[PDB]
Amino acid sequence: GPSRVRQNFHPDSEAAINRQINLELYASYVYLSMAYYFSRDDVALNNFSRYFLHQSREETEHAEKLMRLQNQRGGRIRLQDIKKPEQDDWESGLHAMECALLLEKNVNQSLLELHALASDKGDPHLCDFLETYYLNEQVKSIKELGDHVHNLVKMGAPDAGLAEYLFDTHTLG
Amino acid sequence: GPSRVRQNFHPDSEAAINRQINLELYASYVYLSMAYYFSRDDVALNNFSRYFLHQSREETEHAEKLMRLQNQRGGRIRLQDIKKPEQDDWESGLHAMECALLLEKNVNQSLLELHALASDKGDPHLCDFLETYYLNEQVKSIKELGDHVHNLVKMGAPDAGLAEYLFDTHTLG
Amino acid sequence: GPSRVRQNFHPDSEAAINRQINLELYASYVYLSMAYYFSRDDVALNNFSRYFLHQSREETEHAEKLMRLQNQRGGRIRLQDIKKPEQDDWESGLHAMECALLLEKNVNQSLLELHALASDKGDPHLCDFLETYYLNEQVKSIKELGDHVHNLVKMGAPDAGLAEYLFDTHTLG
Amino acid sequence: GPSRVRQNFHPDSEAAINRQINLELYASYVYLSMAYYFSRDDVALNNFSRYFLHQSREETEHAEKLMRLQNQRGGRIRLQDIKKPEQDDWESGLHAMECALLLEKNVNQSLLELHALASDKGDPHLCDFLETYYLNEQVKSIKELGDHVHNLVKMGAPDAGLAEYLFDTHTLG
Amino acid sequence: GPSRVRQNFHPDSEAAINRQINLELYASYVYLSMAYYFSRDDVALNNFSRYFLHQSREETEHAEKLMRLQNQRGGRIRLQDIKKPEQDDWESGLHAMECALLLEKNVNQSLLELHALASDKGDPHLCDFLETYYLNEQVKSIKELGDHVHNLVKMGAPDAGLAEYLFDTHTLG
Amino acid sequence: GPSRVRQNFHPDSEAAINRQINLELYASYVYLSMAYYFSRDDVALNNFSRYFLHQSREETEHAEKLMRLQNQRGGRIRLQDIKKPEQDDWESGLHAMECALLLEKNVNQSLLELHALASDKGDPHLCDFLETYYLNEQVKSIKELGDHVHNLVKMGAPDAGLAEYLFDTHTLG
Ligand SMILES: [Cl-]
Ligand SMILES: [Cl-]
Ligand SMILES: [Cl-]
Ligand SMILES: [Cl-]
Ligand SMILES: [Cl-]
Ligand SMILES: [Cl-]
Ligand SMILES: [Cl-]
Ligand SMILES: [Cl-]
Ligand SMILES: [Cl-]
Ligand SMILES: [Cl-]
Ligand SMILES: [Cl-]
Ligand SMILES: [Cl-]
Ligand SMILES: [Cl-]
Ligand SMILES: [Cl-]
Ligand SMILES: [Cl-]
Ligand SMILES: [Cl-]
Ligand SMILES: [Cl-]
Ligand SMILES: [Cl-]
Ligand SMILES: [Fe+2]
Ligand SMILES: [Fe+2]
Ligand SMILES: [Fe+2]
Ligand SMILES: [Fe+2]
Ligand SMILES: [Fe+2]
Ligand SMILES: [Fe+2]
Ligand SMILES: [Fe+2]
Ligand SMILES: [Fe+2]
Ligand SMILES: [Fe+2]
Ligand SMILES: [Fe+2]
Ligand SMILES: [Fe+2]
Ligand SMILES: [Fe+2]
Ligand SMILES: [Fe+2]
Ligand SMILES: [Fe+2]
Ligand SMILES: [Fe+2]
Ligand SMILES: [Fe+2]
Ligand SMILES: [Fe+2]
Ligand SMILES: [Fe+2]
Ligand SMILES: [Fe+2]
Ligand SMILES: [Fe+2]
Ligand SMILES: [Fe+2]
Ligand SMILES: [Fe+2]
Ligand SMILES: [Fe+2]
Ligand SMILES: [Fe+2]
Ligand SMILES: [Fe+2]
Ligand SMILES: [Fe+2]
Ligand SMILES: [Fe+2]
Ligand SMILES: [Fe+2]
Ligand SMILES: [Fe+2]
Ligand SMILES: [Fe+2]
Ligand SMILES: [Fe+2]
Ligand SMILES: [Fe+2]
Ligand SMILES: [Fe+2]
Ligand SMILES: [Fe+2]
Ligand SMILES: [Fe+2]
Ligand SMILES: [Fe+2]
Ligand SMILES: [Fe+2]
Ligand SMILES: [Fe+2]
Ligand SMILES: [Fe+2]
Ligand SMILES: [Fe+2]
Ligand SMILES: [Mg+2]
Ligand SMILES: [Mg+2]
Ligand SMILES: [Mg+2]
Ligand SMILES: [Mg+2]
Ligand SMILES: [Mg+2]
Ligand SMILES: [Mg+2]
Ligand SMILES: [Mg+2]
Ligand SMILES: [Mg+2]
Ligand SMILES: [Mg+2]
Ligand SMILES: [Mg+2]
Ligand SMILES: [Mg+2]
Ligand SMILES: [Mg+2]
Repeated sequence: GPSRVRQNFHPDSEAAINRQINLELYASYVYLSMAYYFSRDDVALNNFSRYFLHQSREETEHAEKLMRLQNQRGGRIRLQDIKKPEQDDWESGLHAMECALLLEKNVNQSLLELHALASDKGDPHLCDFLETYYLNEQVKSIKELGDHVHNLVKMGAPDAGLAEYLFDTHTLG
Repeated sequence: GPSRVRQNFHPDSEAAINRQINLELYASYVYLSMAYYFSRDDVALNNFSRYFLHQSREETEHAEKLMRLQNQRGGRIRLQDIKKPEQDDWESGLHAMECALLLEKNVNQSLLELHALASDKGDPHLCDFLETYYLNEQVKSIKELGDHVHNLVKMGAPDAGLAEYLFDTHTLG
Repeated sequence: GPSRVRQNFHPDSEAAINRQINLELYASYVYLSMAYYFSRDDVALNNFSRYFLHQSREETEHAEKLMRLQNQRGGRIRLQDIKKPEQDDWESGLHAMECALLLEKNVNQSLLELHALASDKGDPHLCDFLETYYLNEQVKSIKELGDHVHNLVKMGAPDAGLAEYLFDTHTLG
Repeated sequence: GPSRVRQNFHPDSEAAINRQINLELYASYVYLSMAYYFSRDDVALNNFSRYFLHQSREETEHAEKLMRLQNQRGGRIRLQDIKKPEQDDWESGLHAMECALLLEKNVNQSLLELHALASDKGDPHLCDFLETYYLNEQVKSIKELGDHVHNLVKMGAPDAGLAEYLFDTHTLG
Repeated sequence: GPSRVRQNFHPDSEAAINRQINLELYASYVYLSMAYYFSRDDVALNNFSRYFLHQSREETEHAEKLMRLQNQRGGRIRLQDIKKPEQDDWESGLHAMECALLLEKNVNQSLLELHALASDKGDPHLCDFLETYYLNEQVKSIKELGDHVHNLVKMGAPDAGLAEYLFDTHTLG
Repeated sequence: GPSRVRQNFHPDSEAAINRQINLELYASYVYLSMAYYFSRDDVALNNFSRYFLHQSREETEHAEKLMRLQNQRGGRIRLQDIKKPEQDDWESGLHAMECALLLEKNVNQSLLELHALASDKGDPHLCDFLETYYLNEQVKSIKELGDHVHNLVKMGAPDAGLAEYLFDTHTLG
């Protein structure tokens, strides 16, 4: 007996949404780890910290909107463990930005695969949901991180003593 | 070479704080799961949903304050996987409240063990931190959940058709 | 079957809290008696009256916070008779202040014994409660009464005709 | 040597006023006990709690106005022990309301006896005081408690699971 | 004959409080010296000056609260000479920050010893006072100085010509 | 190599300014000691306390303006120990006022000697500085203390029981 609300919602889509929820919660956790790296006494870049904390909270938002979608369409949320990030020590502001850029591209690829599945299953509601709330958000995020990586590289991060300090106070501040 | 800030901070305390961070993030995840259970089309108790979502966000706050403490004292945050909750289907408003009460008592026991360790290691800063921000918060939470469980039981939840509906709109609304 | 909320709360602590509730209600009654002594036609020191009435209402506050604590921790309030004060006729403003100082020191000693018991029973929540809401309040009260006793003594109370009158209007007014 | 203010004030009236002061303080204590019964984790009817706490504070007001009267007329306040209430466990919202109704009728009977004594002693000031501040207050209180008892009985308290809960939130809230 | 207010206050605690008052006044003097070093014509880092002047005034606050505590508990303040700071010429912004960090750790160690003494003498009021007003303040101060030292080191202070100038205007400004 | 700013500033003036800085810090410490004497439980003259605390803070101001002058003129501040006051127990309000008057006259004599030195060294900037900020301030302070001493003497301090009490509340309040 399916949910009384379910219509045109393929089980494969339901499962792929559960996988995406986990990936968004994972991304939130990565950014939380980065936020607290930058508030270490031996790093102390408070605007890098604030930037990644904000990104962490945005990813939780991305997870919740997918959870809401699952309920709206009559699917059933199935949560899984949230894996720990690949590092606790993120090495530098530049390295954290590079890792965030890679993460965002990986999440983007997942979203594009989800869109292809929704298209294959003739689910225009799901296609529109991804286009409206996810795909452009990802493109903007990737572009912003690319901008930040370029400036940090050009400024001489991480080894040039003034580079991350000045980027912290003038770009992220 | 210890952190330049570290003073009177035992490695066992540092490790126990890392364990507590994981437990608080776990509690956040349990409450997030409960929040979205109550917005299922076949449950649809929107104030139970809002109540647990608020609890979820409070637990993230508890995790972050411990992460901040670790940095302030010169310890190093070590994150671990956040285990999935024990259930996706929380059965009823009463059952969710009972599970939350058990969770809060378990977290409390962990905090009391942490306080005993801090006392044993002569760390009054850590003892005060737990007393100021954690122990009374836990006592208030446990009491509130106890109140809610009692009322739901007396009203005839979960089988009495009006009980969870009326509790949703008059206690949690 | 203990309360569903009870945790780390020793029966000896529960009983000592009941004893403390009675002592706070007793102190409220002593100060109420003093308040109405000072509004006798043959005493007529209206600011001494107001001062002790305020102290009486504060002690009721101290009793209620302990009653709340008992409920929060899952103990059961057990009330006893509130003994009448040792006098109806408090003799003078100076004598009332001296009696209040002795009362406050006695209540303080009780609170210190309660703190020692809570420490012995490894109850940091109860220890913190006493430190946060009781111990400093007592130290401030004892100091204030000491100040008042000194000034009244130096001014020549109770026999110097102007002393209590002027203290009433310039310190307590 | 009587008070310089005393006039037309019989010793029997003075003594009966002292007895009434004790009865009003007793009633305050009964209602304080009831207030904290309703905030137990296994009762948790917060508007019953608030209702009885308010009644407790009103009774203290009734005691103080009699204490003031004693001073105004030149009598001497004589305080006695405040007996503990007959119960700590008040069983149910309905039972507490029934006990409060009985208490109010008993206090009323005492006030009517005091009025009869004042009449016998030709004390119109005391008669007017009781009529102005006590007798109608009692009639209103008894009527209100009667209303509450009737509704709770009709609703099926204490055994009907929704009755006290709904009365708490819709009459007392 | 002890003070009329004194209770549960050991002579060893009284003496240790006098020693702590002197140490706080000493710390105030060190920071005053640093403040005026940075306004020399050949140093001229006005935000380093303002930062240390603020720290100096905070230490006077720490001294006064201990002086107040001594009076509140019935001890007797015993002042001693305030020793001059170890240097008049503080060499650089980085060196001043390093010296301040060492000073704060030394004051912290003193406060931890005072807390251990208060614990040994069963003085929970004094323990709470130190925890409430001193211990967390010290942890925050040490962390802040650690952050500042790290940034100055990374930026290339004191020899890199732009480092202290830019830190002055962007962190301390 | 002198400071790039130094002009018409004799080494003897520089040294005399350092001596004056120490004397102003000493005066601050004397008044701080007096302030806390008057808040003892066995003295308890809160407006004497406030009066001397204000004087203490003014003396710190006098010290800082001389420190600023030293920097402005290109001299080098040389701090010395701040000697403890001659007493901890200041005996009475009258005695404290007499001691403050003597202190102010001594500081005045020092300032007059500094002015004579500045005149001898043809330093009109330093002469003007002392005249503008110090000499009239001292004359006003000495006059005020003289007024206070006279009133306290006439009122019968320290032995007349009402004198210091009434002066506290009507002159210093
Ligand atoms: Cl479907
Ligand atoms: Cl997994
Ligand atoms: Cl489609
Ligand atoms: Cl350590
Ligand atoms: Cl794991
Ligand atoms: Cl400790
Ligand atoms: Cl227990
Ligand atoms: Cl008894
Ligand atoms: Cl403990
Ligand atoms: Cl009469
Ligand atoms: Cl009796
Ligand atoms: Cl009549
Ligand atoms: Cl003692
Ligand atoms: Cl010394
Ligand atoms: Cl202790
Ligand atoms: Cl020169
Ligand atoms: Cl010296
Ligand atoms: Cl000249
Ligand atoms: Fe973003
Ligand atoms: Fe955002
Ligand atoms: Fe995302
Ligand atoms: Fe793993
Ligand atoms: Fe993202
Ligand atoms: Fe984004
Ligand atoms: Fe909560
Ligand atoms: Fe909240
Ligand atoms: Fe928590
Ligand atoms: Fe698992
Ligand atoms: Fe919790
Ligand atoms: Fe403690
Ligand atoms: Fe909570
Ligand atoms: Fe008070
Ligand atoms: Fe108050
Ligand atoms: Fe009290
Ligand atoms: Fe008795
Ligand atoms: Fe008290
Ligand atoms: Fe505390
Ligand atoms: Fe008090
Ligand atoms: Fe009423
Ligand atoms: Fe009312
Ligand atoms: Fe009444
Ligand atoms: Fe009895
Ligand atoms: Fe009544
Ligand atoms: Fe009549
Ligand atoms: Fe009438
Ligand atoms: Fe009433
Ligand atoms: Fe500071
Ligand atoms: Fe500050
Ligand atoms: Fe300090
Ligand atoms: Fe020396
Ligand atoms: Fe400090
Ligand atoms: Fe600080
Ligand atoms: Fe002045
Ligand atoms: Fe001033
Ligand atoms: Fe001066
Ligand atoms: Fe000396
Ligand atoms: Fe002066
Ligand atoms: Fe002055
Ligand atoms: Mg995955
Ligand atoms: Mg931050
Ligand atoms: Mg764990
Ligand atoms: Mg909702
Ligand atoms: Mg007792
Ligand atoms: Mg009055
Ligand atoms: Mg009776
Ligand atoms: Mg309540
Ligand atoms: Mg020392
Ligand atoms: Mg400046
Ligand atoms: Mg000198
Ligand atoms: Mg004061």
